Amino acid sequence: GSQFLLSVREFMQTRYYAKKTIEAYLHWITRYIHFHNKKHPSLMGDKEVEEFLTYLAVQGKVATKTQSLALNSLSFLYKEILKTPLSLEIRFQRSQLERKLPVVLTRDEIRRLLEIVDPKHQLPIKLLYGSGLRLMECMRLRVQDIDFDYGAIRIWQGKGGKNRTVTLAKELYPHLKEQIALAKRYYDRDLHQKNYGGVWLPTALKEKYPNAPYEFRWHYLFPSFQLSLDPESDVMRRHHMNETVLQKAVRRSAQEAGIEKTVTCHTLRHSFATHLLEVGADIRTVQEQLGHTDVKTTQIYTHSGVLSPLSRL
Amino acid sequence: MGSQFLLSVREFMQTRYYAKKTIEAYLHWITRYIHFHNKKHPSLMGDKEVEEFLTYLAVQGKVATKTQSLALNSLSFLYKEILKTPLSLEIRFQRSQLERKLPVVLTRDEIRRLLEIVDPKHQLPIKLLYGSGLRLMECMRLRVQDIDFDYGAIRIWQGKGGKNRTVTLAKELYPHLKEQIALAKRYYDRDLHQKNYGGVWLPTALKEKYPNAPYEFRWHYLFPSFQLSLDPESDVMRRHHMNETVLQKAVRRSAQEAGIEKTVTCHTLRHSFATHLLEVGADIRTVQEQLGHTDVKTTQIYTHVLDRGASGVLSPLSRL
Amino acid sequence: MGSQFLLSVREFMQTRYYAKKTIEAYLHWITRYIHFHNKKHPSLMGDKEVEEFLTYLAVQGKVATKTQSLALNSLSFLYKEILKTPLSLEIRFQRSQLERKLPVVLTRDEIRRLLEIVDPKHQLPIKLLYGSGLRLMECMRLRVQDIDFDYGAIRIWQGKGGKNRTVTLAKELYPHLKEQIALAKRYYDRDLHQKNYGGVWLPTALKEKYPNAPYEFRWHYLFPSFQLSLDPESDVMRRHHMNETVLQKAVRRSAQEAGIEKTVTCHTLRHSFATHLLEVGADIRTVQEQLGHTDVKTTQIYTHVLDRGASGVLSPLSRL
Amino acid sequence: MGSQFLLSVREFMQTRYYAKKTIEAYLHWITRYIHFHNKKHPSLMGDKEVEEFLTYLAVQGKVATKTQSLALNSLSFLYKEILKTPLSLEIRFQRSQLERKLPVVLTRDEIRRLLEIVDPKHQLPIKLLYGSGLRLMECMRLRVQDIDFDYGAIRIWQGKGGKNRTVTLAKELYPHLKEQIALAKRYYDRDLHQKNYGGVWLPTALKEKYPNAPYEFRWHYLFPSFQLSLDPESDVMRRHHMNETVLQKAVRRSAQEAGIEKTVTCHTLRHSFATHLLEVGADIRTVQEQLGHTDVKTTQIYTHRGASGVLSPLSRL
DNA sequence: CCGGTTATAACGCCCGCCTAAGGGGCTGACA
DNA sequence: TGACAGTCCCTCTTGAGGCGTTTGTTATAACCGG
DNA sequence: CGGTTATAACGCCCGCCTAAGGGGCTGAC
DNA sequence: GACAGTCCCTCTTGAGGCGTTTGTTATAACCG
Repeated sequence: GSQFLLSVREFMQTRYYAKKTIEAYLHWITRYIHFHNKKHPSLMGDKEVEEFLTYLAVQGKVATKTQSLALNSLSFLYKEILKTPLSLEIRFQRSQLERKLPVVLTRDEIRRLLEIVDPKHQLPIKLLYGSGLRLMECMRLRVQDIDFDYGAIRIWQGKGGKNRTVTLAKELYPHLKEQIALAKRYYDRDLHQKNYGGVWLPTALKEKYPNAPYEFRWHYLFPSFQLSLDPESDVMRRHHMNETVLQKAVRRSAQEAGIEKTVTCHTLRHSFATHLLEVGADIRTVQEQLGHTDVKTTQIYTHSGVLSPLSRL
Repeated sequence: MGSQFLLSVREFMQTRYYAKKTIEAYLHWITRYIHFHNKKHPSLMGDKEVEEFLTYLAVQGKVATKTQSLALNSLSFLYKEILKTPLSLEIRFQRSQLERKLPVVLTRDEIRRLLEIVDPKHQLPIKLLYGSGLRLMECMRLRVQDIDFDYGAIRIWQGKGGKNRTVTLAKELYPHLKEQIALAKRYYDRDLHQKNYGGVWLPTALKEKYPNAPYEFRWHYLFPSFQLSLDPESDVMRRHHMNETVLQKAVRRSAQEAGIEKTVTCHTLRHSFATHLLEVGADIRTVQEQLGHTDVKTTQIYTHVLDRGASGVLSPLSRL
Repeated sequence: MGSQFLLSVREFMQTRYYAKKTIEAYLHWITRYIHFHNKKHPSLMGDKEVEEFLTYLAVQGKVATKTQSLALNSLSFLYKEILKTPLSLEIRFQRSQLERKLPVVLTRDEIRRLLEIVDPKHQLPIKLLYGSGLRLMECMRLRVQDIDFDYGAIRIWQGKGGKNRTVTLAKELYPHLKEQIALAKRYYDRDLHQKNYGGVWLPTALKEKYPNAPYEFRWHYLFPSFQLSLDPESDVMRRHHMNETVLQKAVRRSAQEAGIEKTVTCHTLRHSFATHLLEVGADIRTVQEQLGHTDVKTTQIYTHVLDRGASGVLSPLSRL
Repeated sequence: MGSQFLLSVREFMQTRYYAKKTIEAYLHWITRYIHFHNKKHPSLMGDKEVEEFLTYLAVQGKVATKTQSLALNSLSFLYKEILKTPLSLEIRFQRSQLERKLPVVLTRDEIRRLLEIVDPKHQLPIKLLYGSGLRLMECMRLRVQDIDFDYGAIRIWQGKGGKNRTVTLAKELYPHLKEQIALAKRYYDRDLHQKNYGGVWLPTALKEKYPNAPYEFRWHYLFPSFQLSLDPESDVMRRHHMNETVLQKAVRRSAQEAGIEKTVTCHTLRHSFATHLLEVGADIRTVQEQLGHTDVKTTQIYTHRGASGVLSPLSRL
């Protein structure tokens, strides 16, 4: 029943799996049992699995990566939940759709992209390229996260609960300060509200620093024009800018300039890494800016002039 | 006003000489554990109940993986030591808790600005946090004997085994230090004779090493409390160092009045000590030595904002 | 003559397209395994016998942990694939076979001195080992199509999946290369018509990708053998590259006559390529690219003798 | 057959490729453990009998804390790897008291004077122990091809724990080295023409892979002995390398024939190498690499008054 | 044109198998 | 008569080395009824 | 003095404690 | 009424270390 899926969700939350990971796994576990007439996975195994996966490939045109997530979700279910791991030989129809090469803009392309973009989104997207931030990393920024004493930005808890310090483009200082000032206004106004629970804080932080939620420094850098009503603990707070809006903002502006390469937020991040490299920065330097734990990962972001030693003999 | 059980645990621990902060910590998760199962006795519960509690903290409780981990540390003790019936849970952890906070340092100006507001008799220990990078409790647990005027340094004793470290000491603080060692003897003299006074607190290994040590000024705290207190692990009166919470509150409000916008705590002063030493050209191994880092990687974090920021990596946006 | 069993295994493998050197290797440890149990059938033996053999190698046999490990790799195959009855041994290893050899490079003078003695028709491939740092078999398996005169480089295809790498090419070798591609077509023409010739060997994935490829000069080896040979995985005649053992013997004796005292092998030439690039100031990531290293740590070994030796670390004896 | 059980333990370990010295160490403690009790089988024993032997080592044994530790591990090995029945982690026993004396470290002038009253017969070897921080056996096992004159360096093959490394060399020794090599060349040229000369000894099964290697000069030891030996395995004679023990006392005597009241031995020359490099400003990781430590944290235990010279940041405010 | 479930891309970094070497010899048909 | 090449051989090693990755976790990009 | 013991030294992840940073109450001056 | 407090807490950790006789592998020190 729907009580088994809830127990799986609880298991994962205790083991502190990422939220997105839980949704991903659940979704594939869900439409797995859904595939079969909702028959309990405990009464199934390798056989039923190597069918769902093949069902995803064929008559599903699922992407090779998509199939992979599913494979892992299922494997998780059978190893961690029902302590009875699948076999490593499960043969199934592997997808065919080959992932298109990572799109990477060019100086002038980006230069023109940052043009036809309304000021309402100029700063955010400039941070995505100027400091190679991820979409949500940029959207979750907080006033205290911007360091003017050193040209840098503190990215707290990025993908996989890792903190990092990234570079900032000095030229944005005036823009940033203005943006902060803009956020200060909403703060000064929202402070005097019948039901303002201040800014949302990471896991049980409001309990440790009950005052933090009402301190400006903890407030989002890019807040929304209105206010929201937080379901948990019926209170209102000023949530941050909408991701989706920024996502299409960059998509449209990308069209309103030419560039027929299908450019999105993460492609601006790729450009950041690519451009730093083309200027001579060291790979490990780029690695640290992106937050990769190992250079070998960054090397998959680098896809002559050497005179043969024989010639110097 | 608390349960007879909690009181028995607190005493069990005080006998094994567990740290004060450990007792407070473990107890807190134990009572929270108990009051979650409606005062049911913990000896009647086991893994099942512990996991239900941990899950509780994790999901609606929204606690952090590390705090849930401490909770499990408490309950594990409660069952391994007290109640000789160890747990058998599987810490199928996921997220790694080696991830330190991103240091936030104050500009030399913000520090000057801070010290201007920190009222007297509060700034000697505060100037030591920044001047010697001491950690809050290393400062509070300093002993007269620890200040070295000959070589201008302070000796910090961390952990047992006689492990120590010698940090730098600002000489423009000697007269202030002398006034303190004096104020210290001013209490030591009026206390040496009270037949309550059991002498200054001292680590078991030391107290037995130099049985007379607890009564010699040399071993007395540099920043003594305004009054005598009762040592919970021996039930005798002795003079404890000033309450650390005092400085924590002090620093926080002083910065608030000083008009500093970024959060300022004792740690902050220590971070600033490290960063400023680096900015002047000190070698990381040196700064590593000054702090107590046994691994340079730890010390290296203070390096990032420097050469991992604008001054070290030029933003691609700064070009085209 | 050898056993009918060994012959069956050799064929089992040749069908799964296992590498030639793999077959020779696995077979060698299998026959040695068999002849150790007095030629008893391996299907009648199991873990017990395998472990007794491994122990034999280890102990009086005095073999190296890695070679004993390959032996276990062979037997594991012999039981997992052929004889569907997998082993169940515990590789309770102990040495850590990640420990690469300490590279030994030749001075630019010793290399000049070497090339002087290496007779003609032997030095084009040898000059490629040093001139482009190629690995012996990457050199022997080069194809006409792989030499790029426009950009002065060579394309090396390692592993399947279409994985490759582009190395530098000494331009003072163009005319020599042209003579070779010619000599290659001189064989390609006289062979294209023999109704034996099945074309040049080609990776399964490729051969099926471009079914005509085996017959176009483009895909033919740059250093063809003096005569046609029979492909064991398809039983057809084709022209293979020159036998690598030829160069191995060549280099070895040429250095001997050249009066070079240190051991010289093909690897040696590759090591020298790397070191010399570094000495001239090339960046390790670059040299890493030139070789096929996926991890700089590998490339870094060539750095040690440089800045980890006298020129980088001054011996304390050199002072007092 | 008790001596057979010990032989099976030795075989177990050799297959799992434990170091030779490790096998001897473990065996020796396993041996005098069962020896402790009337030679009774360890399979019929456990925590109880163990926490007695160890206590027996401490008390009425005055065994060094480290010595006790090795024993504890040897025993634990026996009960975990051999008789798959691991001891408990609570085994309480009398811990030793003898505190290891601080690592002795000479000084520039001390070493300077030490290298003086040493006969030329041992001047080069000991100079390598300090000049390149080599370990005793590392220096004694050197081979002609191991010295790199093109770059000031020495290739130390398979040092402690099967690890290879490249260490620095003192250029000034080039002439001495070449002379020493020339000296070894003479013995080689003479020994080559011998009725039963199996050439130089090679590492594990190397002579089978390179049957000619044993007769190549480059593979011959740098510091050979004046005579020849008769290798038990494969009845043949070869020129083994200089005697360790002789060098060990050589450095001990010369240490006395100077002054130096600190009890100086070979590894103390190595400590000096690390210490001196550090005192000159070399980076710790640099020293780490020269010694062969896999982690700096180990080398940091080689960096233990004066003036820190660190001006307090408060003073610069 | 929009929010919400999807679908995919991206980060994650060890080691189990397989594949290169380096040697000494050994046959042939060949200048 | 010999130096050389062999899809050579070998019951010869590995002081030999490297490719490969859809059984892991966690983001952003994209699809598609009101 | 050499064959045996004794014992330095390399090894380097993470379990279990301990230290913080915060509001707030309160009892001796 | 400020204010320090072996304060209090059924606060938490955007918190951080110490510690290390239950591993291996060398060299140094014993004694007949």
